[PDB]
Amino acid sequence: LLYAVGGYDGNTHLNSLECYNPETNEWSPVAPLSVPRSGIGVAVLGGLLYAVGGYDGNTHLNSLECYNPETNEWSPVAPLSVPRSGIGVAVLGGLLYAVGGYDGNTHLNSLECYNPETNEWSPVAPLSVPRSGIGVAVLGGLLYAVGGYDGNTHLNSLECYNPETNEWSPVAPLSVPRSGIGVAVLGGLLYAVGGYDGNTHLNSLECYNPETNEWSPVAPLSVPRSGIGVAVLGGLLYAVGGYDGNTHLNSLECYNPETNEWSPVAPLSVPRSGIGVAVL
Repeated sequence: LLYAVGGYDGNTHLNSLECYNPETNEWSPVAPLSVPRSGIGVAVLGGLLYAVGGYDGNTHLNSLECYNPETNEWSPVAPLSVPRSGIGVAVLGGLLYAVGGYDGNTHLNSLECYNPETNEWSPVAPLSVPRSGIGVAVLGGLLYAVGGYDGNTHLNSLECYNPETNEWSPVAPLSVPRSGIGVAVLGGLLYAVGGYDGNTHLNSLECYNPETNEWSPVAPLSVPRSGIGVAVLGGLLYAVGGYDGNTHLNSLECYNPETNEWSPVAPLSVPRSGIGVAVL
C-alpha cells in the first residue's frame, strides 16, 4: 500500500493519512497521527511506518512516531536532536536517516540516524551545505541528498554518503535547482521530481544513472508539483500531491519507465502539499 501522510491542504496542517491499494484502485483513511505534520519525512523500517519531524501549524517538530499496520497502533519514538521540517528521510543498513531540514530558525546541514534496536539517534557526518526542502533516497548502498534550499539559494547540487567510509561526495548536479523535490529510485535510476527552482514550480523531472554518470530528462508531470511526495510501487513511480504554483493538489499520477508515460491515479481525499509518502 501507498501511504500519503500529513501535509497541508491549503488551509490546515494535517494529522490525517490515507493509503492506496493499486489492486482495488481505492484510497482508505488510516488512524491519524498524534500531531499535524507538514514538511514531514516518512519511511518504512522493520515493518513500521515512521513519520518524522515536520511542522504542526505552530511549531517545528523534533518528534516522530511509527505506525504498525498489524496492530493499528501509532507509538512515539525517541525524538530527533533538533526540530526538522522540510526534512528528508531514508533507510540504509537498517538505520533511519533524518537529513537536513529547518529547525525553526536555521536551515540544517546536520543529519542523524536512528537504530530501532537501541531507540537512539546518532549524529552522522554533516552535509556539505545546509539543505531544507531536500529529497533523499538510497541507491547502490549510498544515501543521496538532492537539491533543497541552503538558507539563501535553491540548489541544483547533490551529494552522496557512504556509511562504509563515513564520507559525503559531491555528485553531478541537476539540470535545474529543485527545492521541495521528491526523490525515489526505480530500475537502478535516481529520479528527481518536481520542486521549485527559485522562480518557478516545476513539472519537470530527471533521472540519474550512477553507472554512466548521466542525468536524463524524463517525460514531465501533468502539472507542476512542489512539496511533492514520491514513492515506487508495482514498478511504477507515484507522484503525489504538492503545490502547482497556485493550488494545493489532491491529484497524483504514476509513471511507467517502460512507456515513459504518466497516468492519473485516484485522487487523495484532501489536497496535501508538504506530504510524506511511503509503501508498506
